[PDB]
Amino acid sequence: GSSGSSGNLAAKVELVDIQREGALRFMVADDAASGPGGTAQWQKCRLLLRRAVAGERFRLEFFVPPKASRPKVSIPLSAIIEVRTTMPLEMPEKDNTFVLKVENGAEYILETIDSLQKHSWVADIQGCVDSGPSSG
Repeated sequence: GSSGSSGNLAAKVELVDIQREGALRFMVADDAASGPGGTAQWQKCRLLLRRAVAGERFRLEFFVPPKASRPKVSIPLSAIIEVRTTMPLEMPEKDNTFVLKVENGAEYILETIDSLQKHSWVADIQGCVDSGPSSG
């Protein structure tokens, strides 16, 4: 007698749940024609990468502002289907920027301190999205 079919996943890992956390700017590729336009769409937010519970492996949180008690654009790590590290023609191809393609056809352009932080992040996310098991 049992229910769930999850399995026995026990790891004595001696590491921290939070993979990576930092305060960087984020933006979504869209019309954004909500006015005249000008100021750098770049918005202040805090990126917090932590493992999720109740199934979900991980979940990305975009605290906007980064001082808010709760995340504004809290997206699950499951939504991410592909992370493009390329840049458009209107972008100077910053060394500290990356795109996040979710399952809802939405790209989130983020900008970290330097090419050092950026790359890292791409690893914290990709390392989770992929790591996740095939089923359940």
